[PDB]
Amino acid sequence: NLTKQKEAVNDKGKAAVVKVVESQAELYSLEKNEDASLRKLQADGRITEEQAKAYKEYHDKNGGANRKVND
Repeated sequence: NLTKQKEAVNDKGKAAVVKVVESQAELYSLEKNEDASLRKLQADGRITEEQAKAYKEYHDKNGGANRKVND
């Protein structure tokens, strides 16, 4: 039951950050055409391990499992 109508020129923080990681990765599967994401976007280094690791914690909770954000 949480919605957001506000906007920001650059980013908002853990929301926009995670959101760009998820959305960016989401494509990884789209483009990539396989799966995973984090380790890979990171692999390419788009998102360093600063936010990505944070995301790894967001999804996996640092589980280390693949997919994380994709399909």
